[PDB]
Amino acid sequence: MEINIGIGEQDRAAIAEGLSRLLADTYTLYLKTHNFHWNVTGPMFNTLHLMFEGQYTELAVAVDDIAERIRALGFPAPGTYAAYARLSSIKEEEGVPEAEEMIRQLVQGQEAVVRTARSIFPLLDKVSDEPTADLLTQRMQVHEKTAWMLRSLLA
Amino acid sequence: MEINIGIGEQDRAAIAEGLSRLLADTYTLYLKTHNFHWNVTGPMFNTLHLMFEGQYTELAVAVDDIAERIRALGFPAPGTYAAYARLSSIKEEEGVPEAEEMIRQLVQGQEAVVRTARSIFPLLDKVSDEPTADLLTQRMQVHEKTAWMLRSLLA
Amino acid sequence: MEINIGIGEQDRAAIAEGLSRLLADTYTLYLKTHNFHWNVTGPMFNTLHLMFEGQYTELAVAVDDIAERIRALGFPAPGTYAAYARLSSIKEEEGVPEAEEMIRQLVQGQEAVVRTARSIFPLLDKVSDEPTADLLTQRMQVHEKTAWMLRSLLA
Amino acid sequence: MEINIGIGEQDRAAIAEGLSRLLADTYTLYLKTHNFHWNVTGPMFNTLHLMFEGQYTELAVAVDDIAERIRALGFPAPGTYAAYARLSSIKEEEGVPEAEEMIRQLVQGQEAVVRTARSIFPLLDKVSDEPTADLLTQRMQVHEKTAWMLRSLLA
Amino acid sequence: MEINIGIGEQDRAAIAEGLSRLLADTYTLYLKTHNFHWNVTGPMFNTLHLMFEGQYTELAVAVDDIAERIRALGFPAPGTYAAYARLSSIKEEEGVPEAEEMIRQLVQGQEAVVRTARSIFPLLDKVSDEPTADLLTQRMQVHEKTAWMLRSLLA
Amino acid sequence: MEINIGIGEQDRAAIAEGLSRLLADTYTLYLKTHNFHWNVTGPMFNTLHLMFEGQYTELAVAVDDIAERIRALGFPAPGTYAAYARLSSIKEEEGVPEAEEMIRQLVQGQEAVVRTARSIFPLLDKVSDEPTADLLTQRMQVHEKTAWMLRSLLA
Amino acid sequence: MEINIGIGEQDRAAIAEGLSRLLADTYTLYLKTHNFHWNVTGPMFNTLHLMFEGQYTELAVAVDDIAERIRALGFPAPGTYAAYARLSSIKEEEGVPEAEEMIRQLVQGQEAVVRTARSIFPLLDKVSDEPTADLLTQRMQVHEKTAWMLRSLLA
Amino acid sequence: MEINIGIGEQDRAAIAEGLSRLLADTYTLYLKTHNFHWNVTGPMFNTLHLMFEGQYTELAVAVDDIAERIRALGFPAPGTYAAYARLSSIKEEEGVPEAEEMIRQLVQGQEAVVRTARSIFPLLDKVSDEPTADLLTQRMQVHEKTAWMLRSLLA
Amino acid sequence: MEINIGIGEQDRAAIAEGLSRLLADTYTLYLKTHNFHWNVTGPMFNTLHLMFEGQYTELAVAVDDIAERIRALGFPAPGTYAAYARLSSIKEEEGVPEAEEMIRQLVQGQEAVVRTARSIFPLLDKVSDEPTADLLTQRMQVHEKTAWMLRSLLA
Amino acid sequence: MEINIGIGEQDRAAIAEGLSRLLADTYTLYLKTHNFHWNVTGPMFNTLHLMFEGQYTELAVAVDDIAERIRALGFPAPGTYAAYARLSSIKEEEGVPEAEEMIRQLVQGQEAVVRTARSIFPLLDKVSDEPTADLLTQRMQVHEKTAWMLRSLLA
Amino acid sequence: MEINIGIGEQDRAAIAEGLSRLLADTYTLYLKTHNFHWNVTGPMFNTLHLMFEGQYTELAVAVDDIAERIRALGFPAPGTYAAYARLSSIKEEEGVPEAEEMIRQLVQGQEAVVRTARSIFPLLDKVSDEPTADLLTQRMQVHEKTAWMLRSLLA
Amino acid sequence: MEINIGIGEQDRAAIAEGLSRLLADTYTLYLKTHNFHWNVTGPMFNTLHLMFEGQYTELAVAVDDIAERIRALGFPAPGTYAAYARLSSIKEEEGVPEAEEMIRQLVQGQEAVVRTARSIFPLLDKVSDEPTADLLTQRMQVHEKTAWMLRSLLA
Ligand SMILES: [Fe+2]
Ligand SMILES: [Fe+2]
Ligand SMILES: [Fe+2]
Ligand SMILES: [Fe+2]
Ligand SMILES: [Fe+2]
Ligand SMILES: [Fe+2]
Ligand SMILES: [Fe+2]
Ligand SMILES: [Fe+2]
Ligand SMILES: [Fe+2]
Ligand SMILES: [Fe+2]
Ligand SMILES: [Fe+2]
Ligand SMILES: [Fe+2]
Ligand SMILES: [Fe+2]
Ligand SMILES: [Fe+2]
Ligand SMILES: [Fe+2]
Ligand SMILES: [Fe+2]
Ligand SMILES: [Fe+2]
Ligand SMILES: [Fe+2]
Ligand SMILES: [Fe+2]
Ligand SMILES: [Fe+2]
Ligand SMILES: [Fe+2]
Ligand SMILES: [Fe+2]
Ligand SMILES: [Fe+2]
Ligand SMILES: [Fe+2]
Repeated sequence: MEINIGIGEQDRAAIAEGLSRLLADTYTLYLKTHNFHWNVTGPMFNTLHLMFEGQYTELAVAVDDIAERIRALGFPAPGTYAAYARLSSIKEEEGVPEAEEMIRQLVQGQEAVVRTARSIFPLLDKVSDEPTADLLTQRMQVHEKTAWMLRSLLA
Repeated sequence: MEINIGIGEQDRAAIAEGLSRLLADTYTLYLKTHNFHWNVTGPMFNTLHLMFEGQYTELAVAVDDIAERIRALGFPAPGTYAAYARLSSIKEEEGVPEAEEMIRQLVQGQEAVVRTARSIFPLLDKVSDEPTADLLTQRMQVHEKTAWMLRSLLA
Repeated sequence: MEINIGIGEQDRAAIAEGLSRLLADTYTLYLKTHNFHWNVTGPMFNTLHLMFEGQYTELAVAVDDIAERIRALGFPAPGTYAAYARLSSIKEEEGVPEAEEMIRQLVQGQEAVVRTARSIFPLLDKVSDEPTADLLTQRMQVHEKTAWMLRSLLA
Repeated sequence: MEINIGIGEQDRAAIAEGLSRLLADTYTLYLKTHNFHWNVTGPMFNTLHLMFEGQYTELAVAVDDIAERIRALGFPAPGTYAAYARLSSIKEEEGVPEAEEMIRQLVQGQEAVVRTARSIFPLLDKVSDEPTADLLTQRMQVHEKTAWMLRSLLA
Repeated sequence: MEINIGIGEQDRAAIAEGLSRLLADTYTLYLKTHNFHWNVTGPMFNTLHLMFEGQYTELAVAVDDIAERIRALGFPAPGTYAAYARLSSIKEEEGVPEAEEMIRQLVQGQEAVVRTARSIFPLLDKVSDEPTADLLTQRMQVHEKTAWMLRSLLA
Repeated sequence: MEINIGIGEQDRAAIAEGLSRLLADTYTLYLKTHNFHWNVTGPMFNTLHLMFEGQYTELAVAVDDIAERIRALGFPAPGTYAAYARLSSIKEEEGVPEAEEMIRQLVQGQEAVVRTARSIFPLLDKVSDEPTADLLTQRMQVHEKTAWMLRSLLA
Repeated sequence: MEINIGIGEQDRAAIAEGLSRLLADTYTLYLKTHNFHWNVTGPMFNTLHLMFEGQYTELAVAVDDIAERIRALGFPAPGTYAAYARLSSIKEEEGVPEAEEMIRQLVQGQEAVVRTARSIFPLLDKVSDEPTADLLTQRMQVHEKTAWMLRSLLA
Repeated sequence: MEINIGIGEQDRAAIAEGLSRLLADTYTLYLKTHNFHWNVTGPMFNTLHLMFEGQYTELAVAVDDIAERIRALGFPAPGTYAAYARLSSIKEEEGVPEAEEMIRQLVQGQEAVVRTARSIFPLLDKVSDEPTADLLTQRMQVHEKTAWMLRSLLA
Repeated sequence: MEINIGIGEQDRAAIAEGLSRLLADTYTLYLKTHNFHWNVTGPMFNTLHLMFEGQYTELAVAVDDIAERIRALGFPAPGTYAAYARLSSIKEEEGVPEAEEMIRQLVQGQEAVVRTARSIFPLLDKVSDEPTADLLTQRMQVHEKTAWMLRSLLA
Repeated sequence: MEINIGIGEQDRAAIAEGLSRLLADTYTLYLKTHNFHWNVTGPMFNTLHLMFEGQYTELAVAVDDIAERIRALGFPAPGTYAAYARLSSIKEEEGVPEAEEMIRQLVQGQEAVVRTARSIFPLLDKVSDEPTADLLTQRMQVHEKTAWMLRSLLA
Repeated sequence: MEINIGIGEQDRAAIAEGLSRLLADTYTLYLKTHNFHWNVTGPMFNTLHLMFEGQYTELAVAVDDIAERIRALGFPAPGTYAAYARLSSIKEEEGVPEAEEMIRQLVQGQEAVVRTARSIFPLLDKVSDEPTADLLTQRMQVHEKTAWMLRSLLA
Repeated sequence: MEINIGIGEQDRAAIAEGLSRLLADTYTLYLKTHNFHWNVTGPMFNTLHLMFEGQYTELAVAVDDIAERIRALGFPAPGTYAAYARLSSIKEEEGVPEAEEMIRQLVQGQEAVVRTARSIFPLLDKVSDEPTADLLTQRMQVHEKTAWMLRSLLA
């Protein structure tokens, strides 16, 4: 069926491409958060184990909402290691850093998702894609709150 | 009691008339979805009976939130067959189509409501009615997602 | 597949037409109750806003139960403005009455549905359709209880 | 201790005999629906697996309500394969039919239960046993609704 | 407001008087069951304490339903020691019987309420008050089942 | 089996005597609250119908706690119309007052229970029955708060 | 579609034959337990009515898991009176024994299912079917625990 | 750690200052609503006791959410009597008005919060702080809905 | 309506003034705890953020219980910054202390409420106001427990 | 840091010692009840298995509340076998009594805890430890109620 | 701190390596199932969308459990795209297959995980690691069951 | 009654002897964990207070499951201080260690329970006691997981 929702095929494709970057970033942050949740040690084990669990749990829902916005726009959602490693702007950590370095990396990762989302807005303004604009806003709200919570631990 | 929320009486009346068409479209889609939920038949009965129940259940909430934004703006909310037929841009199915046709009509229904919501955004462009704009957006998200789920069934 | 439930084709169709009128009254009353819920004002707003909410929420379930008794009997359930306006015996209200008058009409509404339900029991005398007799009975109980609670507000 | 509920010993014994048949049909249908729930295959596996799950789950309460009405009437409730195969009128299926045939046998199964319920009302005409009457009524209504939903799959 | 539910004042008043007797019996049984719940002793304390608790909890809702059927019929619901002693046919117990006599007495209690219910049906023959007939049918269901459970303890 | 909880038999029997008055007062107020919940009418019906439901629901628990404290002191708990009419200091209402009068009587009912409770404290202090003293305190808290809400309606 | 789970077809068939016996035994104990739940009488009625309900409720889940392990091994699951009376090794009770004998029959029924499970392990060890061995282990845990609870009543 | 969320320290501090006024208004209205909840009298006591409870409950969540957006922007959140007194624009009531005056003062308090929020948007449009704008918007939607409900009581 | 709960006007008024100080102390501790919840930083952020949230959530309910006991005594509940600044014995904090200092201050705050409540017992014993005495006792228990938990963090 | 809850080191120490006896008694009774829960046999198995489970579950919460009152008083809470064997007045049982002897021992254990509790009120009379006195009273309430339920089984 | 759980360091390392492959396999199947959940289309959309959600939701729990068993054995859990790509034996799917081919791929995926799990048992038997063996068995039970449900759709 | 479950009397007795050591160990660890939950102080108070509560809560269920396996094997379950201090292999701590030492002892406690379980498996393998073997496997899984979480805090 034709898709008649007030955005042309070429603009939908372009929003889908930006959202694909956002998805890869969110999913990469999801796995890293899940990773640090397993692997963190030291006197903050209990608090960071729990904190990270709440974060990756929220991220899993976000991954699903971002992907399904892509589907609503008429495009398949990417979902492989290869696609996400290419599309993602988050630094992957292959070892096991100390707790404070895990915290910093996760702070940076929240800001990376925010940065990716800020890059998509001018496009959304130009085509007046209000639903996608609201989704980006919610993600920034969540990632900027999570950033305050994480960095507060470092003071 | 004087209403002082930063939108003038004339402005609020135009917005209320906009939302009144959204409401009527939403309510008309509600009943059509409820109809098809009762009357669909075929090997897709169980999944369509259920999917349509989820849709009209969500729409019952939406009509109430729309009706009550009208009231917050200071105007009665319409609620009769006569006033919805007048305001509704959706054509009702008086018979019982095949299941594929039901699905096709419900996709068109979602798109009809998205259309009505887009027509109201300029009204707000002047007056700084952020709450109504968010409501229009939330409705576009829901209907654009439901469009995807419905049409995916055709493929 | 043939229907073999101890009721013949001609009878099932007659009972279906009966319930189609009960459906139409229940739904029209549902919409009016939901209407008054939005638009009532005065010192009884909170109590009436809440009472009418409870009422239309119950009626939404009743319409579904009535529609699906129709399908059980082997006939389509009606569900459009035009079909309900034809079949309905409910006094439509297009304006916004004072609170006391909303209560009064809502009382008459309950008694209208009771009346429609009573109009159907003779079709079940010779036929012995106990399920429909129980459905009719339950609606009478609910609508007569609601009539008491509403008219008590006037006294 | 004497049983004094307004029904004579020979009347109760006779209603119990009839409910013993209803129990045996319901239980036989329960087992068969559980059978199909496990063994059905084909593209409708997910919908029928769940649909048959919902039905046998409801029938598990039914068999218990029927048995305990027999105990209320002051007689033992039957509960062995031997007693249920004697009393049952459901055609038992020893193989694994295709999905469409599983559905038809369950449509018949519902109609078989309704038929048994109807054969019991005359016993109650003479004696005024309103509880048992309402039990047959509610069983008739569940099975007739279930039969609508099952046969809607075949069109 | 005129009450217009298909039962005239004179017939409504006769039913109300019948229900007032049923309300008084149910309530006197509620208090007796509550009494025994507190005062029973001996090896069956735990099982009877609990069983009786379940019975009086269900009776507390029944009195409310009966009383409110009387209001629906348009008459006041009795609620004083004086009025219940007058209307009630339950033999009050002023001492503390042994557990087995408590049980036998609560069996008689159940049968007594059934007896009162069985007496009201003729007033309904003439008038066709289907909601009230269903109320009595339910109460007979509950007390007859309860009577099976209670007397089973004595064998 | 002997009771050895730090209170001699005759002191326990005196405490139970007071608690029997408190019980009878609580149950009488329970029934009158239940009565007014059924029978109250006028503009306040919804709010009073509800408020009295919360009150009698609470009192039904209190009745049970008072009765079981009597049991714990080793005495039977009174539970008949005759014992409660004798023990109760609450004047019953055989008619149907206006709503403002219902409120008025229920306010005084709370104070009647507080008065019975206050009379028992000197005995509790004398024999140092801390649990009963705490129970009476809780009832006074509840009844005094309830009086404030009732009488707030009259201003 | 091919089944490739580390167990050859002939070995899976032999596992399915053992589980078909386990299934029939579990379902037979299910019906018997359900029977005794209905029909038991005497001073232990309340405790045995509830204890037997817990058991048959858990057995209903068990028959579903056993059946579906058969399905996962690639064979249809037996589900008729004929198949179960043939595959089952538990003597059914056609009558209504005393409470003490019902308990005894149920202890032995637990041991009967355990005995059938134990006969299957040498096969499971030979072919290394770890999931089925765990399923049998879980059944033995439940049946041996239930045996202890039942026989504890007789002492 | 640096804060890199797309907004420079200077604009963040000014957004923080505007939110501090929003927080002080929200919290002052919270306490006043709590106050009126405790102290309102008259026939509308139940309705407003409950209504004001719902309002201050919601407002307690809102003060948390505003305070934590301030923290996410990198500034401390004010939380003292002195600070909220300096920062709030809401008239404080040192006595106990009549109910109508309580309603009117709370209608104005909604509108004052809405007005403080409208004063903040210019700053956020110039800086594309989408999360804070959504926060301001939700606050407006709630207070404007609350103002409809409250003023509706007066008519 | 007169207040008759066994305590004269003058005594009730002196109790209300004591409870007014208790309320002011509790609300002031409530806001300071909320303040610290928002603004604490350092490696204990997560544990203190959560701990302080549990504390202020509990104090919100205590605020409401203290104020409503004032009302039950027949006096209006104070609730404004002016009243609480006048009545409160708690040292307020206008900056953002280090985590260890926040803890120590919250310990002090617990002890200040205890101190205020201890100051009120002499009056309660002379007049036998048992409910208010139980209230103070519950507050002292809660605050002395919270003090153990807070001060345990310092060790 | 320092403890300023108005009791004074020497008295807190005396009260802690008494609560240490209470804790030891409560915990010894917890284990004994748990022991009888596992080991009881005979016709009362189900009822006492469940009843003893209800009791030890409640005691688990009580040992925690008693221990933490000791901590609130500024002293460590004992918790080893050696300590509890020293502080405890409860008669340890090394075998498996008959059911009736199990009940009798548990009655005696409730009374042992009551007796220990009563020995502590004098340490409090001088000192004004309202929270500890309330804890003793709640424990006495629970154990005296449990004593009634237990000994009711013997009568 | 030393790990003393009855398994030497070298064997723990080797078990951790096998579980790492299981983890990578499980997580790759997680993402693919999640991918097909977003991207599947056609008449089975609703059923497969739901079915795949159930599966990936379960797999998300399994990835956590497998990783935390690796942590209990004393070794870091892998969690990056590069590490899973290296360890995983699952075939990635970079496009959007037809629904029948999605099904067949997920069937194969279940079998691949089962195959990885079977490869680990030999090591588990040399060293008696019961918990890890039980983990492998549970995973095999889940995936073999899922395999049946999936391939049942193809038939 | 004869216990017939495939294990002879001397073997069951030897299993019960091993499970009695396990139980004693589990119970002792339960009390020590509860002890440290009360008495731990320092900046980790909040996180260990909570962590230890989770552990001791789970150990109370384990205590119950191990004891009831002993009962199901036909032997009494030990439950006294004297028997547990004799059967148990865990060092009792009679003081209040520093937090890190509490963690250390709790790690060793988990490993002590594992060690006791390891000593029992050879017997279970010899006689093929599958249920007890699964119970020990679960206990090893829980304690090895807990050992990881505790020692992760030390690092
Ligand atoms: Fe975890
Ligand atoms: Fe999804
Ligand atoms: Fe439905
Ligand atoms: Fe609404
Ligand atoms: Fe609303
Ligand atoms: Fe429906
Ligand atoms: Fe299933
Ligand atoms: Fe049952
Ligand atoms: Fe009780
Ligand atoms: Fe009611
Ligand atoms: Fe009601
Ligand atoms: Fe009770
Ligand atoms: Fe039952
Ligand atoms: Fe199943
Ligand atoms: Fe309140
Ligand atoms: Fe917060
Ligand atoms: Fe937070
Ligand atoms: Fe309140
Ligand atoms: Fe148990
Ligand atoms: Fe605790
Ligand atoms: Fe979805
Ligand atoms: Fe985890
Ligand atoms: Fe605690
Ligand atoms: Fe247990």
